[PDB]
Amino acid sequence: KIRLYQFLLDLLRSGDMKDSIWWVDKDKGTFQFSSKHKEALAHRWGIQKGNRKKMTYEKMARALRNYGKTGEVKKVKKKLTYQFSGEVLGR
DNA sequence: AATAAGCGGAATGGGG
DNA sequence: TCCCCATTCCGCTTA
Ligand code: NA
Repeated sequence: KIRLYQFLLDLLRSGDMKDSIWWVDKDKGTFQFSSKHKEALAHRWGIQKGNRKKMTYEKMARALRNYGKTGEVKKVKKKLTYQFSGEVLGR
């Protein structure tokens, strides 16, 4: 099954949900969610995963925080903004 | 207050 | 057994 960080990277590459997520500085790998349209993206993640409950941005961001220590995604000190690692971007 | 983002400990669930 | 990779729940903090 696809990992959350890969799902997000794939969306940014395809542009399928441009009103929910976008690059801020693509060369640096920083990206940001839409305040008003992030829940539709979270819903999509849960449906793709086949999860029992409806996915919310809160639960998706809880999973995102677990990447902080391994490094695939880190929180940036800007509203709704995160950053992929060089390793993730290179693959 | 209302609204919202951000946090993580802990319990629980996936699929090896 | 016991790690993988989350998901779900809850209470708290910060803006
Ligand atoms: Na967030």
